[PDB]
Amino acid sequence: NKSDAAAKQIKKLEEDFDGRIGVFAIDTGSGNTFGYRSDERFPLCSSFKGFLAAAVLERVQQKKLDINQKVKYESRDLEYHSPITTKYKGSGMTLGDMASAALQYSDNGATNIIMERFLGGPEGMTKFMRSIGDNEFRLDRWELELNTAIPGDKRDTSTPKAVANSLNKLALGNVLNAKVKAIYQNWLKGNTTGDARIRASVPADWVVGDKTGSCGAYGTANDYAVIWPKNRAPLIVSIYTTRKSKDDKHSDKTIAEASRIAIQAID
Ligand SMILES: *[B@@]1([O])OC2=C(C([O])=O)[C]=[C][C]=C2[C][C]1[N]C(=O)[C][C]1[C][C][C]([N][C][C][N])[C][C]1
Repeated sequence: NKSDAAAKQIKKLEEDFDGRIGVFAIDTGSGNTFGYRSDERFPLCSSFKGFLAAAVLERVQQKKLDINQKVKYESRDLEYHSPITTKYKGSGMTLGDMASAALQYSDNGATNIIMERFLGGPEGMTKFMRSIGDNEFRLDRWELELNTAIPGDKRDTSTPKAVANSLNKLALGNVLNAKVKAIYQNWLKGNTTGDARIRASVPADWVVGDKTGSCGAYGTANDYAVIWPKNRAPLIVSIYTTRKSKDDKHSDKTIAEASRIAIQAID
């Protein structure tokens, strides 16, 4: 009835904003979990970029790639929302810097370049996720078409549970070795776009790594995080939202509140 009470709370919250909220949370110290609509499908939006970064680091680890190799794209027509890659179009970027821009700034050019050259496209991204035991994740399209968030569309979706389980494996588990993992954790911690989402649901002095998504259609937006409370094992939180009408705007406050409720549920 802790879990029952939190379910009712998320249900009211999703009704209050005429939308749908999916949650999965884990306390890695007790093993307690909480889920609401945790097996239902929600658009990934840019949230997959967090996993794209992990896939890059795994290639470096397999010695298929060098973290400091220069990636040049001087002639490319860069995607909308390429703030970092545009700045370095002239000089190029290291792969590592390009991967962390994709994560930390949600950079679309970084994303597509990496998928084109190193990861084997949406199909390759999906393969990477299957390789770590994630059978829900699917990436079907490239940026920016993957953000359409059409009601009923299963392209470019996962479930709140699969996302949480995967971030657990990547950030805290053993897919990456201890050196490579440390880099990945530092990339998540440095994320710039999540101040009003999961980070807003915990104390400022806790350490948080996260990746957001904002589709910009159908009120669809999300966030996942690893949270290190002071003197406590880490928490994993995965929050996904959609809303009913195309023109609806996402709700950062709803995401933060759902995180608060999920965190209470496992405590
Ligand atoms: B994406 O899903 O992630 C992303 C975020 C985020 O992660 O929350 C912020 C800014 C851009 C992006 C890129 C990806 N999304 C898009 O390309 C569409 C997005 C949605 C509408 C816009 N909102 C900014 C002010 N309204 C920005 C583009």
